[PDB]
Amino acid sequence: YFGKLESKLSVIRNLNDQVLFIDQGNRPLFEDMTDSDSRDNAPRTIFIISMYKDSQPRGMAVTISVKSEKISTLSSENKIISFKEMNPPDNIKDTKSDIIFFQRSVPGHDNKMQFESSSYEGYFLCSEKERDLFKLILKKEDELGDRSCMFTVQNEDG
Repeated sequence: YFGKLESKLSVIRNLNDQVLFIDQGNRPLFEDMTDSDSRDNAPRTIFIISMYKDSQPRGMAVTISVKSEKISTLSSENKIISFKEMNPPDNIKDTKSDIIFFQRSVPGHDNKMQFESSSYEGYFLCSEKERDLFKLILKKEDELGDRSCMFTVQNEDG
């Protein structure tokens, strides 16, 4: 079971220092910081990362949420990325949750972070180039070390 401990406003960057944002179609994408749309994208680059106490410690249990009038929360339900129309909850009774990810440092690189789905073991948040877009996806990572599934997390107050 999980209990919410604290929340922080955060900026998430991929392996190429592109910044995670939510586009108008509610899709999580990565922008170059010289992107001509970076002015309009700015409010949608701020994420609420909530950290949870976990009765079965497996990594740092977090939810990733966005505020746009209402708060929505990243979900790995059905092994795809989506947003649930929910605030991060105070408590979660089960040991796995489609909105809980395990955040862990990369070996030898304490600043680089990976996010594993707590509901689908072996599935990680990753950045993937798809045509001209860079998308946040959920990907089954057999072997770790893929830098495309490594991020840095910057606190808005830090």
